[PDB]
Amino acid sequence: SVSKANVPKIDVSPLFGDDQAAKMRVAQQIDAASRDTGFFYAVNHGINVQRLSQKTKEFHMSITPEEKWDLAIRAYNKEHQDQVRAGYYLSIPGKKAVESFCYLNPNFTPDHPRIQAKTPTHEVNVWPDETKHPGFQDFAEQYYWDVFGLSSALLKGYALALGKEENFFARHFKPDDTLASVVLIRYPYLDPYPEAAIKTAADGTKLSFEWHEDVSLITVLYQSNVQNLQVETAAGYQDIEADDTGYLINCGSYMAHLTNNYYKAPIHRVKWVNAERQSLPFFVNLGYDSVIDPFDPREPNGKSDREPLSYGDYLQNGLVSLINKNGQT
Ligand SMILES: CO[C@@H](C)[C@@H](NC(=O)[C@H](CS)NC(=O)CCC[C@H](N)C(=O)O)C(=O)O
Ligand SMILES: [Fe+3]
Repeated sequence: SVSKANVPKIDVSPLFGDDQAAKMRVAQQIDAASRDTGFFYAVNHGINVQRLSQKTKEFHMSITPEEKWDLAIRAYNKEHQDQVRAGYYLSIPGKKAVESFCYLNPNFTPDHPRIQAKTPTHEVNVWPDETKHPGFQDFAEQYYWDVFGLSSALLKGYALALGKEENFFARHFKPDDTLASVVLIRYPYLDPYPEAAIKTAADGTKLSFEWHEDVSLITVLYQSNVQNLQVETAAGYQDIEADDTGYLINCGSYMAHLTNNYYKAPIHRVKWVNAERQSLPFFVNLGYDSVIDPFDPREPNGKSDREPLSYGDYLQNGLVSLINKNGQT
């Protein structure tokens, strides 16, 4: 009834090493995948995803309602005016099923110059009490760095794929200032599952989250082995198979901008599934003042009629618009 999307499995291990020819062969596969459905699985990525899953499960299943208010973002807790991005996003039983915890760069500390300046989109992370969640903060911060590593390698692949030197994106993706986020999303099993938490697409498909493009350079996603994603193709919406051993990778609308839509931000959506599962994105965001000059890999002189857009500008307005379009998560 719905056809399977072409989502290749790409061994990205050469992107960590020094074999330039092998790196170019990976880059070709990323180009291919980016020009086709816009999705691929990164395999041989080196990340312990089963441990991520386990640690995340321990957290979601032990956090209490009291803790969630204490950690809640501003949209749920008016007292937490600084928490626009980082913290807990509550469920609303009977209305909204999904809940999550988002955290930013661990280097956004109280002394960070961007935190001092109160620059939008920079926040100091909030964490649960260590005795209630032993090891969690340390685990999560280390995870950030492990997926940051993977991400840097991927960005070397995308840069090569676009005819650039391998540090073309990665030079703007830096430990000290990246706006990248981790979200630890819980999609619950509910019996009965409230109809109010289920959206219906124009084509009749039951959804948890409507069609959209990502607010990211690239999105680096772990999920449970429960099929849920669809991508819009010329042949209609197609199902993206689950693979809980790989990371699902796609471009966001910043990459679209930079490449003049050579690498499109694929339009996708999340089907409603009544299952207890995890969706753990890392949104690969650059620095607040990062600007890459837009170019066009299909044009002889490489020139584009797109204007430079700073990442911070892109991100703050992106995140607002996505809430407007698709609802407060
Ligand atoms: C596969 O979809 C994934 C990534 C997940 N969806 C999302 O995470 C959605 C749409 S990409 N993203 C968002 O809602 C943006 C969140 C940004 C975050 N609060 C930040 O401050 O950086 C899900 O709904 O399971
Ligand atoms: Fe998305």
